[PDB]
Amino acid sequence: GWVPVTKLGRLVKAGKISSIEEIFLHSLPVKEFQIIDQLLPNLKDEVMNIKPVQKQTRAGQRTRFKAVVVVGDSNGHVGLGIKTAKEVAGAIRAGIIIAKLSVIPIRRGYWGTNLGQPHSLATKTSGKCGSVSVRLIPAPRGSGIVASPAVKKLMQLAGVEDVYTSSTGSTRTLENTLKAAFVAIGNTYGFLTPNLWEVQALTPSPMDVYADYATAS
RNA sequence: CCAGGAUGCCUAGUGGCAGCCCCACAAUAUCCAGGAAGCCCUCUCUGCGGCUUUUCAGAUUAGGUAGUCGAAAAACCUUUACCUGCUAC
Repeated sequence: GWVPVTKLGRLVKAGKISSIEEIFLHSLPVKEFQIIDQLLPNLKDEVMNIKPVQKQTRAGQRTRFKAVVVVGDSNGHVGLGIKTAKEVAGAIRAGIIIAKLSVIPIRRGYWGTNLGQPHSLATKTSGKCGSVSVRLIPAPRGSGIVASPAVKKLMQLAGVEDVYTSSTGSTRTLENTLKAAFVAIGNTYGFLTPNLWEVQALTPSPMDVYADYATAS
């Protein structure tokens, strides 16, 4: 049971978009969820927490469940998904889906000197959500994920192997903290370096190129 | 709770089948505006609700606190107010 809406989805189904890298390059929206799955088979989905959450009513209260989910692998991709529904499993599923939709790349750079493969962040990057500022400072090697538990988990999911944090403001608003972390991660690709001064060609997108295969008949 | 005594226009009425034969409408004042039962009240013929109580309890309820109700001897004519009770795959 597949069947896509979204030109992009159709393209993916056809098999002309190879990896999510291309998508990232052409900042293409992924409203459908299955595409991500197709691209990346190694999605580890981990539920961070579930707040019960209550609207107050003329009689009693409306218990729903704000399930927070973090999704990753070890390649340099993460997703953060928040949903609040009444059935818990359903809510969790929704959260997972959201995370998948989000899934966003991470620029993993070098501590200091290249030598081996990169598993820290490139630059000192930070995020913000409400009153949580998660600041991720790049570590040295072997020094680990120095972070709040949730944050650490997120880092692990991403495939950041070593990193320092400085989570400030009310970190115990766990969801908020997670969001902040995600934002910070995103900011990695966005922070210009002297490595990317050099000018790129601007490639044509798959949406432009494979336009006949995309869209309905 | 009470009633009219008389200075008077009253007026021998006007209406509706006046006709005597019933209906309704028309006669200022009134001088008194006065009498009877009840009348602020205090001792009696010396009443039944107080005085404490001690016994308990009915209970009052979701639980409890403080009061209140019921059966036994001594002068005097409310069953309510208020505290304390519950959470994820």
